[PDB]
Amino acid sequence: EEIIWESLSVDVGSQGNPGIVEYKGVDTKTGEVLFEREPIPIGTNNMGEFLAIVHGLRYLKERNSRKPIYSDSQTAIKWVKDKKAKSTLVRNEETALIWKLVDEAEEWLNTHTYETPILKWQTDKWGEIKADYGR
RNA sequence: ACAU
DNA sequence: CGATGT
Ligand SMILES: [Cl-]
Ligand SMILES: [Cl-]
Ligand SMILES: [Cl-]
Ligand SMILES: [Mg+2]
Ligand SMILES: [Mg+2]
Ligand SMILES: [Rb+]
Ligand SMILES: [Rb+]
Ligand SMILES: [Rb+]
Ligand SMILES: [Rb+]
Ligand SMILES: [Rb+]
Repeated sequence: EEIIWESLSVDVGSQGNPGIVEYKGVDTKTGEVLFEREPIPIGTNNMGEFLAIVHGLRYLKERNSRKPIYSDSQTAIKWVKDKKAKSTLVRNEETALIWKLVDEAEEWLNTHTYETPILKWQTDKWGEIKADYGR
């Protein structure tokens, strides 16, 4: 209903899907960029959205922050809830990097705890998430 | 259909 | 137009 401005927002950016994947996290209130992942040569939009949330979890945990995370990705929110990224992307030599990061993110979720609420950014009511790439 |  | 997902 109301934006929780005291929060972290994350988003993926890509060149192609599958294609070059990156992601970032911003302070919802100000747009300040808090983290950015170096581009990964081949991945999917949803793998990037998933990695972005998990990185946000790890970022806030390290800083003892109880802020929620906003994502616009129905898929990635569910994957994080399940601790399982159900991606269709073929596992081969050229997707090995994205799949390593996805596998490592699942592994982190399965060995750590957090109470961070992971919230759906309501794009239809609020406009584009503040972490959007503008592509 | 909804979310990207 | 195409692709990723529930
Ligand atoms: Cl990552
Ligand atoms: Cl909350
Ligand atoms: Cl959701
Ligand atoms: Mg997004
Ligand atoms: Mg976006
Ligand atoms: Rb901590
Ligand atoms: Rb967008
Ligand atoms: Rb965009
Ligand atoms: Rb969106
Ligand atoms: Rb579809």
